[PDB]
Amino acid sequence: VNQIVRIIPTLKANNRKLNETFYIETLGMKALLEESAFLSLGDQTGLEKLVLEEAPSMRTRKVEGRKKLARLIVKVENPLEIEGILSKTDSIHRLYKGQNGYAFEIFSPEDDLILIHAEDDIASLVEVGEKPEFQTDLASISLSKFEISMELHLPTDIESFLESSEIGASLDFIPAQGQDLTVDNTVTWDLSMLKFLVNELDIASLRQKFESTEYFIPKSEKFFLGKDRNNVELWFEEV
Repeated sequence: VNQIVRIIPTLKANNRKLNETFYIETLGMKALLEESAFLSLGDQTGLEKLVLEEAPSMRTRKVEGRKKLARLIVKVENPLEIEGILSKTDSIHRLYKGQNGYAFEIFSPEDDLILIHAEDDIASLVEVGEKPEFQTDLASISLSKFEISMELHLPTDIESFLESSEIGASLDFIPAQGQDLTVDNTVTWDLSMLKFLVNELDIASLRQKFESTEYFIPKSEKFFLGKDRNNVELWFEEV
């Protein structure tokens, strides 16, 4: 009961079209759902893997220092799809290569650092200095299959409600200092929610877990919304 099937991060986005151009046009993700509050992103499986959420500059500001999101990691299945992407973009931050193929880093419009790679262990990545030219026999940049994981910056004086037992390999905590690492999630453009899709939802265990804190159960009982000690929202529902 409450076994984690998938974790979906929500990143706050300032300019929608900017962020769309980046994740869809540049990176090769698919728009699944186009609501007005948010863009549901995924791949050709049709499954949601990343959510962007719009926050106006009226209400919102840029992180100073380390972000709660240290890095978003996009593990691509076909490595020739990464080379397809690079054949089309002028603006990568850094190029790597490992066992299975090339990999790169690039900053998003909200300065989130994204690693796109194809490795069974991203620790095999070696930085290539001189950029090559990339060819492609592929007819579409679209990423067919990818898996999101992430590195999260966590201060040393707080503990996440998230257990290593639960959060597996999808989530890596890096010790970190910075003013905005525990800021209320309305304050900055950053990681604002993690959604956990689970085998069966148990509201009782979750109530117990977050007893020391604010939580929310809708009248439908279809999910449980808790809040982590760094003020990232933690949403649980069935898959």
